[PDB]
Amino acid sequence: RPTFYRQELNKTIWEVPERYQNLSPVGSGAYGSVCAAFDTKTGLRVAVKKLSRPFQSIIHAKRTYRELRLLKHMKHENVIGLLDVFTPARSLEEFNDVYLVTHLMGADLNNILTDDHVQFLIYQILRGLKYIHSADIIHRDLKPSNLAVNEDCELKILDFGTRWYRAPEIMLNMHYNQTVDIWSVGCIMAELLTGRTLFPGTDHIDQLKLILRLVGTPGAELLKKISSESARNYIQSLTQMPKMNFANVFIGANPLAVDLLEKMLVLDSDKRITAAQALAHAYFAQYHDPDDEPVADPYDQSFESRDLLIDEWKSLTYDEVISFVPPPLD
Ligand SMILES: C[S@](=O)c1ccc(-c2nc(-c3ccc(F)cc3)c(-c3ccncc3)[nH]2)cc1
Repeated sequence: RPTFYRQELNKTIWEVPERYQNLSPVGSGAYGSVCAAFDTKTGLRVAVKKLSRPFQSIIHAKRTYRELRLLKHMKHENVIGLLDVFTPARSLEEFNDVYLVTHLMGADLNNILTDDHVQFLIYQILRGLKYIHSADIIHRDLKPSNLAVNEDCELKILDFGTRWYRAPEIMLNMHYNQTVDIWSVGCIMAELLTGRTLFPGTDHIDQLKLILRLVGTPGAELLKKISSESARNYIQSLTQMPKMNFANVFIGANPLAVDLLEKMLVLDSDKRITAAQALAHAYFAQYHDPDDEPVADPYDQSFESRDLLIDEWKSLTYDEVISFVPPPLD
């Protein structure tokens, strides 16, 4: 049990342990706020996030539990990791605030390309996605602002609080699998290669039109898989557009990058390349190492189907804080 100290940070109040110093607001929001800090114990610069109204309601309580559970499970170089989780509370009764700690990251993919850089960045995203997907976890909202990158060009996936990077199947809500994330990677890789948003739709309808112009309208095989009567009708009522040749769209780009893009941006999710399969694509020949692209321990998401009371979620959250085991010093 450490010693905490208070201080007001941009309307937001903070009560962190002594080891953390020089809290400097990196931002704030409805979610709460994130402060840059110096970890006196390790000497490393960290990011400390205070959740706002963690247990204001059952949904909030559950979201709080969900985030903590996810963060505690992630142990991979290309995925945000939990350096520490703490609360000023001395017991469950007083338990009302949650602070999460991780290594400070300098910028995001938005803030920030040569082909070698695209290769290295996409390689790392895919390496992180292989790990996440092996634990039956789907990001569902991959985008540049969710990808942290430091000065070494090292990347970490995070989230897991916009439609420009969303797979078409999950933007209308048929069935979807882990590859919705692969689609997002495709949109991201395209943007890094061209410097422009691949599908900057004004809304979901416009978004879909933009996508179909590139990948072509659904073929007969894909149509046979659309259970939604209305969606099936709409799609079939549209202009029958031919699939463009990506080489003709991404002119001048590495032919291998073009090939990968064509394998990632496929409408039929059943045929979309997976993260593991993508890692072995020739485009990453310079970085791919089958012996160093680990999968994750099994992840128990059964809690997602549970309907509990606010007090019960708060309590489950409290236990997760208490049981937290710090990572080996780096
Ligand atoms: C919903 S809003 O757009 C929003 C923006 C940022 C964050 C946000 N949460 C974190 C953050 C901090 C510690 C953790 F353990 C986990 C996440 C960061 C962070 C991580 C590394 N370096 C600097 C800042 N940014 C949360 C919500």
